[PDB]
Amino acid sequence: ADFQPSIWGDLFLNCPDDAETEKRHQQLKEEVRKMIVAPMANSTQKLAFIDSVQRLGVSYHFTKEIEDELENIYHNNNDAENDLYTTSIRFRLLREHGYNVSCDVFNKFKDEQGNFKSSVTSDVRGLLELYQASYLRVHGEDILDEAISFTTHHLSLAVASLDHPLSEEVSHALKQSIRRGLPRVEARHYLSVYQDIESHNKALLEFAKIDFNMLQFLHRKELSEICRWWKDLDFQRKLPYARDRVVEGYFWISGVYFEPQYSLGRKMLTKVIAMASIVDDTYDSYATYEELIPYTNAIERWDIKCIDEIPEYMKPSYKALLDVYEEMVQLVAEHGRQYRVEYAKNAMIRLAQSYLVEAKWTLQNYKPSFEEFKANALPTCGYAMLAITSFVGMGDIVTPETFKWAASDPKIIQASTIICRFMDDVAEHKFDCSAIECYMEEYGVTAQEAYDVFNKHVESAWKDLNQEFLKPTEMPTEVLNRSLNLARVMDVLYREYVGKAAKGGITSLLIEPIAL
Repeated sequence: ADFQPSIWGDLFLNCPDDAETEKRHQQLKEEVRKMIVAPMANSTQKLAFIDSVQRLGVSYHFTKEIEDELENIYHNNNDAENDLYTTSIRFRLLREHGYNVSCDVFNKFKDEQGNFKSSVTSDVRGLLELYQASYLRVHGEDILDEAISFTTHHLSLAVASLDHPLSEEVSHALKQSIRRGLPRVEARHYLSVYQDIESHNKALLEFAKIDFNMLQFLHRKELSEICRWWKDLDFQRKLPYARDRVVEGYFWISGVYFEPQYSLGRKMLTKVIAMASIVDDTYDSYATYEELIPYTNAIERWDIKCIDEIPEYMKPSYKALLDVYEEMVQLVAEHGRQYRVEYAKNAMIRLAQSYLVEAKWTLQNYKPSFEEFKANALPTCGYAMLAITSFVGMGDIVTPETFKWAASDPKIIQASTIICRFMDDVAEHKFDCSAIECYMEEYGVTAQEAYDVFNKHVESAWKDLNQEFLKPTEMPTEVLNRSLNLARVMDVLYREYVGKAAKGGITSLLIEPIAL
C-alpha cells in the first residue's frame, strides 16, 4: 500500500569511479606471506601475528601458510607453561582451525579451591585472550563456561583505568567477540586500532588498507549490477506492498562471503535474498489466505505456466522469481554445475510452504499448541535456503555430495537455524504469533524467564557450531564457513529501518574508502 523505497536512493546504482598502488599491493602480499612462514621471536609472537593477519581481513591470501604454522604450534608445545595470554590465544586460533585442544590447558590457572587465581585478575591482556577463547568452547567444558562470566566481570571493571588502544580493544570485545563477528565488519574496525598499537607491523597494515579498498571496489561493481537488475524489475510501481531491501540483502550476502573468488556467488545469492524478501512481503501483505494458497501452489509446481494460475498482482514476483533461478542455471552451466540449482530451488519452495502456515495462523488468529508451533517455527528462518544457495556459486570444493548432506539437514545448518530463529524471537518480543509469548503461556513464566531459556539455546547452538569445526568434519571448511557466517550475521545484525548496525556496516564497507 506504500511500496519501497531504499533509504540509499540511487547512491549505489552507477558503476564506481592507480597502477602504482596495485604493484605495491602485489609486492606487499608476498612480503606478508614471507613473514608468516619466517620465524618470529617466539610462538606467542607468531600466534599474535597470525591473529592480526586474520583480524585485518587478509588471511584469505595466506590459507596454507597460516595452516602450516598452526600445525607446527599444535604438535610442538610446552603447556607447562605458557602465559594465560599465550595459552588462550593458542587455544582460540587452533580450535578455530579445528585442532582438538583440551580445555584442560586452563586448569593450571585455578587454585586448589577451584577458583581462578588472584594473579589472573591483574592480567588484563590475559583476561582479554581468555574472554575471546571462551567463545570457542563446546559442550562439557565448564571451565570456559566459568571463564566467560569471570572475564566479562573483571574486564568491565578494568576499562576505566586502561590506556589506548588496549582500552578500546576491551570495550569492543565486550560488545562483540571475534568468533561471532563478521570478518569484514571486524576487519574495518581492527584496521583503526591496529595503527595505534606501537609495534604493529607497518607492511601488514598498508597491505590490509589497500586490500580493503580493492575489495570495496569489487563489491561496489557487483552491487551496481544488482541495483540495475532490481531497477528494471520496477517493483516500485508494480508492487505497492513490497519493501526495497536490496542493499541490506547484499550486505547480508557479503557476510556469507566477501572474498573475490565468491563474486558470482554474491551476485546470485543477492538476487535470491531480494526475491525471497519480496515473496515474504507478499505473505505479510493484505493478501488473503485464499490468494496465498494458489501462490504457494504455483511456487511448489515452479513453471512459467503457473503464472496464469495466480492473482494478477502476484504475477510480477512469480515471473521475477523464476527468472532468477533460470539465470543461475545459465551462469553456472559453463562448468556443468546446473545440478546445484535444483537444490536451491527446493529450499526456496520449503520456505514458501512455511510462510503459508505462518500466514494462516495470523490471518485466522489460530493459537497453536506448543509442539504445533514448535514443529513449524524453524523452517521460516531461511538459513538453510541461504547456505544451500551459497554453495551454488562456489568452486569444485562443492560437490553433488555437499548438496545431499545439506538437504539431509546437517548439524551445522541446524545450529545456525536455532541461532537465527531464537535470536529473532527474543528480539521481536523485547525490542502476531510470538514464540516468546507462546513459551510464557506453555510453561507459565515471564518474558525475562523466556528470554533466559531462549538465549541459553542460542549459546548451546553456538557450542554445536564450534563442535562442527573440530576434526574430523562432515564437510570441507569453506562449506562449513557459510553456516558460521550466517550465524555471525545474526549476532551482528539481530540483537537490539534499517538498523544502526546495517546502516553502519553498509557505510563502512561500501561507502567510505580508507585513506592511504
